[PDB]
Amino acid sequence: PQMFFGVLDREELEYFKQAESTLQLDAFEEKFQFVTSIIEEAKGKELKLVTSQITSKLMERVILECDETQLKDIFQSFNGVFFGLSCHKYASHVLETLFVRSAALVERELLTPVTMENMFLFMLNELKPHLKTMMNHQYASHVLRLLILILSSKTLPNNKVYQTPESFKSELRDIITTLYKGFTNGAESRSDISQSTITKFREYSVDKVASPVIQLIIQVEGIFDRDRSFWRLVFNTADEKDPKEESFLEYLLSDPVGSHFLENVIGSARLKYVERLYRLYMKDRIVKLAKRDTTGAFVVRALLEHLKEKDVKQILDAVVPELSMLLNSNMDFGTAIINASNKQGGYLRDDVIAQLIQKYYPEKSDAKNILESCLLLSASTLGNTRDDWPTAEERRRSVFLEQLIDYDDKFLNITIDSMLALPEERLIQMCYHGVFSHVVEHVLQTTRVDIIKRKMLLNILSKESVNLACNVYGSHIMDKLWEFTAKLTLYKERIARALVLETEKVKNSIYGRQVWKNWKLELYVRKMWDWKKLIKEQEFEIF
Repeated sequence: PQMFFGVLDREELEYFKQAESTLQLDAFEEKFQFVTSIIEEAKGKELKLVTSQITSKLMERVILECDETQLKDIFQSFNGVFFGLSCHKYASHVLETLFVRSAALVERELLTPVTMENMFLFMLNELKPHLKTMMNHQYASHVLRLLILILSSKTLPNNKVYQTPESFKSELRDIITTLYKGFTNGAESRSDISQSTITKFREYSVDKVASPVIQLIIQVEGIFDRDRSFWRLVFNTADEKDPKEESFLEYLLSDPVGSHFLENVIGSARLKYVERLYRLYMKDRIVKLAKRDTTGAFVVRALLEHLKEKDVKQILDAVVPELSMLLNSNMDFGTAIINASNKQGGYLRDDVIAQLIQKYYPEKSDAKNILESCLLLSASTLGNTRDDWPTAEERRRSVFLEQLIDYDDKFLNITIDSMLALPEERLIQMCYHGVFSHVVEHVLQTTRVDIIKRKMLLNILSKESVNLACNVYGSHIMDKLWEFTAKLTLYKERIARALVLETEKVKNSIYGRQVWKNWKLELYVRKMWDWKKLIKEQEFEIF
C-alpha cells in the first residue's frame, strides 16, 4: 500500500554516497560524531534513503552503528509504513537489520532492570492485518520469517539468540492464529474446512517463498497451540489412506522444496503423526525413496532418526540389503544406517558390515584400498606441488573412515592392509598430510592390532622416526608409537636410538621436544636401566 516516497537530489545523493565511503574507510571514536551527523542529515529523508538502492546500505550501517536512543529514533521514523517497507527490495533488508538490533535492545530492557518493546509491539500491530499477504511475498516473507524467530527466541540468521519478554509470547500467538483464520476463513473444526482451502494450503508447502514460513510455524506452533492445527491443515489425523493426501505426499517427494519441507517438518511433528505417515504411506516405498537420493532419501533419514524400535527395525530390514547400491553417491546415508543399526543394539549388524565391505573392499579385485574407495586418495590433495590444503570433503571422508574403523575390527584390518598395499613413500606422504595423518594415527590401536601387522607398520614408520617427530602431524603418529610398540620392544629400542641420535634437532623442535617427554627419553639418556623398567611396566599396563 505504500513504498514509493520520492527520490534524492543530486546534492543529497552526492552527500550520502560521500558519507558512506568515509564510513567504510575507518580513518578516525570520533566515528560517532560523524555517524550522528549523518543521522542529522538523514533526518526527514529516512524513507527515501531506506528505499533507494544507492543509500539502502548506508542506513543499514548507521543502524548497526548508533546509540540505542538513535536506534529507537529511527525505528520511530518508520511508523505507519512498516508493511510497505517489507515489500520493498531494499527497504526490506534495512528492516531485517533494524529488527535484529531492536531484539537485543529489547533483551537489554528485559535484563537491565518509551520502551523498545512497546515501539516493537506497535509495529507488530500494524502488520497484523497484512500477515496473510506477507506469507507469499518474495520479499516480505523474509521479514515475517524473521519476526517469528525473534518472538520465539530462536537463533537468528544475521550463536545470536536473545531472551524475549512475555508480551512476545502473546504476540507470537496472535500472529500464528491470525494466519490460521486468514487461511481457514473461519473457525472452528477440521470439519468446517473445505478441501478447497486445505489443498490451497497444501500447494503452499511447495512454494519456494511460502514453504519456509509454513515450516517455521509448524515447528514453533507447539509452544502455545497443542492442536497442532497447522500440521492438521497439512496432514490428516488418522487412520486410513486418503487418495488426496496420498497423491499430495508423492507431490512432496517429487520435489526438492517439498522433500525438505517434509523432513524438517518430520522433526517437529509429534510421534503419533510421524508413525501414521510411515505406517500408512511410507512403509512400502522405502527403498524407492532411498534410491531417489536425492532428494527423497533425506526423508528416510529423518524417519530413522525420529522413529521407534519396531519401525526403524522394519526400515533397516528394507534398507541394509541394498546398502552397497545406496552408498553410490553419498556416504552420509551410510553413517545414518550405522547410527541407526547401533541405536537399536546392533540390529542387522553383520549384513551392514557385509554391505560396506561390498562397496569399499570387494574381494573381487586387484586394487582394493578403502584408501581409494573411501578417500579418493590418488585424486586427493596428497602432495600437490600446488600448495593446497586438504578439502572439507577430504576431512568429511576421513571421518567416515575413522568410524568405520571404530565400528569393527574388520575395517581396522582392511585399512591397515590397504596402507601396507601402498607404495611406502605414499604412506609416508599420508603422515605429513593435514587430515590424512589423523587417519594413520587412528589406525594405531595397539590392542586392536596384531603383531605381524604392528611389526609391518612399525617397519615403515621407523625408517622416518625423527622427520616424523619434528613434524606438526607426524609427532602424533610418533607419540602413539610409544604404546603401539609394547611387546615389540626391539622396535622401541630402534626408535629411541634413532631419536637420541638426533638430540639437538629434536629438542628445540617445537613438536620434537614433546615426543622427547613422552618417550621418556630423558630417562634413556641418564638412567637407561630405569627406562627398561617403564617399558616392562607399560607392557603389563596394556596386558
